[PDB]
Amino acid sequence: AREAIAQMKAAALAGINSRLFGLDGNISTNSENTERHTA
Amino acid sequence: AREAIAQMKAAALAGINSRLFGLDGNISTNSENTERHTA
Repeated sequence: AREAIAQMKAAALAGINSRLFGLDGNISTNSENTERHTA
Repeated sequence: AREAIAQMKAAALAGINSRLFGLDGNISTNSENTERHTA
């Protein structure tokens, strides 16, 4: 049975790419403006 | 789910330009006259 177990564990895991990062929360698509308006 | 949440938050915010200023109240299109009239 020691063989058959390892065959199961290996058969049920393939293609799963770990990729320890998820996604970052910090977005900056465009920097902050910091300018004014007048008439 | 930790991935899917961040995808939502990033998908629902794009193009919004912060622009921390609104508009100024002080207008001066033409300076104050301070002159008189007579006959």
